[PDB]
Amino acid sequence: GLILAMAGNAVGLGNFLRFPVQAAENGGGAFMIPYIIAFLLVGIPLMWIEWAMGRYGGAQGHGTTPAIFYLLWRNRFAKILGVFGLWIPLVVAIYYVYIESWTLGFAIKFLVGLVPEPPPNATDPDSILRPFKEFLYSYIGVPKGDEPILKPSLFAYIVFLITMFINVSILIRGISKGIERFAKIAMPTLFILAVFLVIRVFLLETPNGTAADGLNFLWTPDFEKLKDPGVWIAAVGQIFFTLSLGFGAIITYASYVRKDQDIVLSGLTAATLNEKAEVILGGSISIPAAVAFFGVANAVAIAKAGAFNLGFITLPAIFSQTAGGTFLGFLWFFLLFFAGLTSSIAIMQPMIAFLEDELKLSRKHAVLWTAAIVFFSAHLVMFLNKSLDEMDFWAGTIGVVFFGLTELIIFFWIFGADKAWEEINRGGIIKVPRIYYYVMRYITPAFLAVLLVVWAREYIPKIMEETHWTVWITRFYIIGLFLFLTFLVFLAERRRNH
Amino acid sequence: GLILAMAGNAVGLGNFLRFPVQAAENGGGAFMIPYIIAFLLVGIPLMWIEWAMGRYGGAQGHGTTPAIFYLLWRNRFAKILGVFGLWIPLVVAIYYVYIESWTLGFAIKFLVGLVPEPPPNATDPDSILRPFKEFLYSYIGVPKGDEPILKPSLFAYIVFLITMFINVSILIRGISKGIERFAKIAMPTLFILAVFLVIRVFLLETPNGTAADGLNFLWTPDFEKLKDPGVWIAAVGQIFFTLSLGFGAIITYASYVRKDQDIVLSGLTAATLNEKAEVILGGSISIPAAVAFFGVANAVAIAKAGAFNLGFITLPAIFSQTAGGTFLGFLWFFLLFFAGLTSSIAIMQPMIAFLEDELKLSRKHAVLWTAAIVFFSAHLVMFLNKSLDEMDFWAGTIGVVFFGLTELIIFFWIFGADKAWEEINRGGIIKVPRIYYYVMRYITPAFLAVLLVVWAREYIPKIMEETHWTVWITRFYIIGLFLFLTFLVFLAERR
Ligand SMILES: N[C@@H](Cc1ccccc1)C(=O)O
Ligand SMILES: N[C@@H](Cc1ccccc1)C(=O)O
Ligand code: NA
Ligand code: NA
Ligand code: NA
Ligand code: NA
Repeated sequence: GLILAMAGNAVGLGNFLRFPVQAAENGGGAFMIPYIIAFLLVGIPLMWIEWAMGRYGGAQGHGTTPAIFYLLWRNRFAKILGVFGLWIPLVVAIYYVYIESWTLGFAIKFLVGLVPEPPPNATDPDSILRPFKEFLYSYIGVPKGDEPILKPSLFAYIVFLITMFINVSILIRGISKGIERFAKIAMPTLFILAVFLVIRVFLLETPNGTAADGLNFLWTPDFEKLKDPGVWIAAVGQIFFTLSLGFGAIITYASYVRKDQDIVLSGLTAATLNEKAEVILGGSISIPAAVAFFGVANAVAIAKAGAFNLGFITLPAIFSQTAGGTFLGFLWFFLLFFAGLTSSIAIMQPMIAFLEDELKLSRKHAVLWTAAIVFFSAHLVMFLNKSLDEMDFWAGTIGVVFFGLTELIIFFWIFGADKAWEEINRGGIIKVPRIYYYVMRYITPAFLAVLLVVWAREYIPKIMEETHWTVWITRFYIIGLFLFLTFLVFLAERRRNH
Repeated sequence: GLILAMAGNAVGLGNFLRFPVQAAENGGGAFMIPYIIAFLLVGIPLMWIEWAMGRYGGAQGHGTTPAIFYLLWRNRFAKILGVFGLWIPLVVAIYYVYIESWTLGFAIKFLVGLVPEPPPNATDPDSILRPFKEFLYSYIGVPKGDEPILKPSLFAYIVFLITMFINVSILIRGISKGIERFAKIAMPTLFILAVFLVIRVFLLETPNGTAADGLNFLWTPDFEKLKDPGVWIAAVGQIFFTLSLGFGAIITYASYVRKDQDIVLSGLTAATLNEKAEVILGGSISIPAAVAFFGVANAVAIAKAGAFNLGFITLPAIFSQTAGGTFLGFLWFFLLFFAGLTSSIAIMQPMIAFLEDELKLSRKHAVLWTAAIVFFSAHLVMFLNKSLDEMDFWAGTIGVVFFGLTELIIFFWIFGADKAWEEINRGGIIKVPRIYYYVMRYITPAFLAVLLVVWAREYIPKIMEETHWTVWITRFYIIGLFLFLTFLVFLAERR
C-alpha cells in the first residue's frame, strides 16, 4: 500500500505526545472545535496543495523549496521565502530526534524493569504524581525553582547518541529489508496495543477522577476561549505538525513521485488514518488517564510545563495499574520510538536533499553534515530550560502556519488559481469537490492571514517582554540558523548560473 | 616601499588599547621580561615565515591558509588546521570593530564637548575615578554588580552601525586616493601627538601618585611571577596580536607579493616600527597616567575588569588636566579610530579572500556576507557581559600562539627547514643571520609547544569551572563558528 508510506512519516511523535499536550494546555473542547475546522478548511486542502506543488516542480528536476517557489514565481523574494522549507524541518529535527530518544530510553528502562510505581499510601493527586513526574524529570534533568540549566542523566545523553547513530545509518544505507519486515509487524502491533489501551483506560476508576471525566474535559467546548487566537493558532499548527504539512517535507517527496497519478484519494486517506491515530488513540488514551490519575488541574499543569512531557508521565501510570503493563510499556515506547524514527528520517530529508541537488554533496557527506548541525544545536535543547518549547513554538506552531499560507499564495494566487486546480485533480481516482476551490482561493488563505494578524497584535507585546535569557538565546540561535541557510541558498544560486 | 603598508597593518588598537591592558593585568616588568623575549624568539622569526609562506602559496593562486597548508602538506588534517587562519580573524573582528566604534564614539563626544570631568573639592582616588569610569560604562552599558546583560546606549549602537558602514565601503570600493591622501597626514600627526602626550604624562603629579611611579610599575621586573605560564602566554599572545601574526592575515597580504622581493629588511623594519609605537608611545602614556591619577590598585583592577577599557578611562583623565585637552582628545580618539580602520579592513581580508578564491563569490558579495557574520556575532559582545573578553582570550591570546606554532611546524618540519630558509632569504636585500635558522627550526617550536602544555595543566581546570553562563555561550558560539568554517572549506573541495 502506497498510503502506508504516506502515513509512515505522518504517524509519529505528534500523534501520541504532542497532541495530548496541545489539547490539555489550551483547554480541551475549546481546543477541539478549531482543531476540527482546521482539519477540514485548512489541513485537508493544503495536503492536496503540497503534493501538487511537489510533483509539478519535481517534473523539472526540483526537489527543494526555493527552487520550486522560484519556478512558480520568478522573484528573488520567492527563494527567500523558500528557506523556511529548510529552516522549519531543521529546527524541528533539533528537538524531535531528542524527544524520539526519550522513547527509546524509556523502552530500555521498561525492558530491564526500571519502572515508576505509585506510592504505597497516597490516594491523592500530587502524591501519586510525584513518582511518575520524577521518573521523567530526573531523566531529562529538570531542576527545582525554574533554574535555567538542565542536568540530564548520562543514560539520557548516551541514548541520544545511539538514536542519532540509528537515524544516520538509515539515511545513508537506505530502507533495509529487515526494516520492511519489522514495519509490517509494528503497524498491526501498534494498532492492536492501542485497541487494548483504549479499553483499559475506559474502565479506569480512581479516587481522583474517572476516564469519563477526561472525555468530558476533552469534548465539552468553552466558547469564551474561542476569542483567544492563541488557542486557534495552536490548533491550526498542530494540524500541520501531525500531517507533516508546513514543513519542506511533502513537497520534496512529491518531487520523487510521478505526475498523472492519484494525489486526491490517497492524500485524503493518509490524512484520515493519521487523524484516526491521534484523535482516537493518541487523544483518548493519554488525556483521560491523566485526568483520572492526577485530576484536571495537575493534567493541565503538566501540559503547560512542557511540549511533550504529558504522555511520558501518564502512560507509565497506566502500565503500573495493568497486569503485564511493564511488558506492554516496553511495546508501547519501543513502537512509539519506531513511529518517531520513520518521521525523523523524513524530517531531515529536505535538508539532505538540498545538500545533494544544489551543493553537489554525496549521500554520506550530506547526511553526516546535516546530523552535525542537528547534534550540535540539540545541546541547547538538552541543557537550556524551556529552549525545547521555544523551538517547538516558532517552528512547530507559528512557522508551519506562516509557511502554509505562503504555499497557498505562491501556488494558488501567483501561479494561478484555475491553473493550480488542474494540477491537483490530474490522475485523481476521485475528484475534489467544487466547494474546496472557493475555500482554497477565498476562505482558507483569507483566514490564516487574519489569524496571524489578530494573534501577533495580542501576544507579540507579551513575547517581547520575555524575562528568561535561555529563551532569548534560543531565539537568537534560530535566527542565525535562518541566516545560515539563506547563505547556503545564495551559494546554490551563484552555482547554477556559474 | 611596502613598509608603510605593513605599518598600517600592524599599528592599531593593540598598540594603544590592548597592550596597556595586558601589561597592567599581569603586573608589568613581570610582563615585559617575557615580552622582549617573545619579540626576539617568536615575533621576528614568524614575521618572516608568514611572508615567505604567502609568496610561495600566492604564486599558485592560493591566498588562504587551508589551501596553502594543503599545498605544503597534502593531508586532510592540513585543511582543518588551516581553518584557524579563517577563524581567528573572524572571531577577532567580531569585537575589534566594536572596540573601533568606541574610539569613534568618544571622538564625537570630544568634538561636541561631552567630556568627563573630575569632581571638585575631592582628591579621593575613588571619587576622581568615578566620573571617568561612568563615562565609559554608561556608553558600553556596564551594569553595577556583575549582572550578565549589558545595556549599551543607543548612541553606542548607532556609532557601531556607522563603523560597519565605513568598513564595508572601503572594502568594496577600495582605498580611495582621498583617504590615501589622509593616511599620509594622519599617521605622522598621531606620532607627533603621542610624543607630546608622553612628555605631558611624564610631568604629571597627583595627591595619589606620580608618573615616575607608573614607569617603576611597568619596567621593574618581579621574578616571582616569572614562573606563571598565564603571564608568559599573555605576552606571547600580545606579540602575535600587535604584529598581525598568528592570523591568516599576513599570509593573505603576502599572497600578492612577487617571490623575488625583499622580506627580511622590510619585515624587520615594520616590526620594530610597530614596537616603537607600542612600548614607547602606547605603553608609556596610558599606564604611567593611570597610576598617577588613580593609583596602582585601581590601574590593575581596571585592566582586569575589561579587555580594552583602561585606555578609554585613563586618556580622558589626561585630557581633563591638559590645556586644549578636549581638542587634543578629539584628535587622539580620531587618529586612534583611523589606526583601527586600516587594521580592521586587514583583519577581515582572509575571510573575503576565502569567499572569492574558493566558493567563487564576487567582491561585493564576499564583503557583505563577511559583514553579516561579524555584525550578527557582535551582539554577543555588545549585550553579554564578559563575552568580549572571552573571544579576545581564546582567539587573540591562546589561538594565535597555537596557530603561529602550527605555521612553524608545517613550514620548517614538514615543508623542510632548508627549503624554508631558502624561501625566506630569496630576493632579500640582506640575509637572515644563521643563528635564526636554529631559532626557527629548534628553539621557537620547543618553546611554544612547552608553553602551551604547562599553561593547559595549570589553567584548564579553572577554565572548566566557569560559573558565568555568558562565557559558556560564547565558548559554544565560537565552537559553532569553527565548525561552520570547516563546513565551508569542505564545500570548497567538492565544488
Ligand atoms: N507528522 C509527523 C512529523 C513529521 C513532519 C514532517 C515530516 C515528517 C514527519 C508527526 O506528527 O510526528
Ligand atoms: N596588529 C593589529 C591588529 C591586526 C591584526 C591582524 C591584521 C590586522 C590588524 C593591532 O595591534 O591592532
Ligand atoms: Na512516523
Ligand atoms: Na502525526
Ligand atoms: Na600593533
Ligand atoms: Na592600522
